[PDB]
Amino acid sequence: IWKFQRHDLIEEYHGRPAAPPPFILLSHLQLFIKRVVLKTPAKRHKQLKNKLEKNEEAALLSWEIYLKENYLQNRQFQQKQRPEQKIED
Amino acid sequence: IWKFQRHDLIEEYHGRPAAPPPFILLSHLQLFIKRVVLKTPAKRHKQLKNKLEKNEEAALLSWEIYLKENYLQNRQFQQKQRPEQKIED
Repeated sequence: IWKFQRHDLIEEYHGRPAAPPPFILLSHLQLFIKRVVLKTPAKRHKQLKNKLEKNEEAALLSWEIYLKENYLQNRQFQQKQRPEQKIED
Repeated sequence: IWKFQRHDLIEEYHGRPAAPPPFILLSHLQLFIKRVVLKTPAKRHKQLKNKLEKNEEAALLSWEIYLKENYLQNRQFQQKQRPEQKIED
């Protein structure tokens, strides 16, 4: 639960500028003077959310399918090593 | 034990009128003036004790036998799935 709760602190504290709370009041206005120039919420997406290039995605997804079939042969072998399967055998 | 003890509080507190203990003294006499008119203890049975109509009882007991044979085939199957039966097999 604390492992699950641990992410909720970091999403608050990452996507937030490094100003101290005496200096966080300036950044409260920094996004308002921006909307005297801007008009649409299209500033930035400082989320985790890592988009990938096309030639790297197939450079990862080919690697992961190869690791899936390596895993699936283990559970298929670990099922055969369970002795209650062998009595059924 | 507390699950078993839990019913003994409710049988006391259900079959008893809703008068507060300043007003429970009136209901102490309400059943006595009744026996200046009545003579036999045949007032009411405010117990759990739900009697059923005849066409609803067969509307329940046909449903329960069907659920019994559904249960009995499970334990007969769960006995066969126990591995110590399979070594006897």
